Amino acid sequence: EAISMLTERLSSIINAAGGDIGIAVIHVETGHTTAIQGTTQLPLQSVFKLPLAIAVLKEIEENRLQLDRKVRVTPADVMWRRPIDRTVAQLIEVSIIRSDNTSSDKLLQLVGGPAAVTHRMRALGFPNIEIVSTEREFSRPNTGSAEDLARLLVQLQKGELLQPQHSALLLGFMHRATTGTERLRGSLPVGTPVADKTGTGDAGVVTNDVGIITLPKGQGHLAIAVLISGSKLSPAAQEKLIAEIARAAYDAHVS
Repeated sequence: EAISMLTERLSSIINAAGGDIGIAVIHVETGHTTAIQGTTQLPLQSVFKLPLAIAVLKEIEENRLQLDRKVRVTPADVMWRRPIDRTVAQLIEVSIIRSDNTSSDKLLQLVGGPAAVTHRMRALGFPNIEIVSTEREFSRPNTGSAEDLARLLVQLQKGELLQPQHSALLLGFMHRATTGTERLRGSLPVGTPVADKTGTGDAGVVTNDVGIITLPKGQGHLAIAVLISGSKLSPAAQEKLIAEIARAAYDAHVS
């Protein structure tokens, strides 16, 4: 009866927030899905670096690239004040953890640009994630639906999306995410494992967080995507909306 009424409870949390809000909550093991505007494609900001990382790792899994390939980064590509070498793995690491824009654009460069990332998402079963711009170009947003992003995270958590070492590598990066620790984690009980990737537009124009919540005991995992676009609320109140949405989803699925 909790997973039952989660939708009504979530819709009351975001009431009067304005803007466009997409929510998707999927219990990984059973597939139980709760969504509000779950198929509306909304601006991703740095959340797009998660599809990017999967696109890069699929290049490696399809014998067109390797994890330890050295890549040269220069100040002309703008940590990056000297011409430095970084492995492909190190580029994914900094792109996921610090949302680093120089490394992300080099990774986009490696896989063939935004259209190639979009094609890979389609090939993997996520036709509602549209990558159209680099970070320099956006400096027409990259958009994605909450359900597509949540379903991607389900497959990542299940071991279906990537090889096991790449899945552990990417989730490890997402565990160490340093930019949105008061979003999905903000209202969860102490000791709840969370892997996530955030996205933030300047002055509260976009507040996003997507990730995987580990439930206690053997009650499973939650894939959760919250995309907030153009809300009237303060940045802090938008982050609190994500934290409370995440806690409501947790409570509904836990005993």
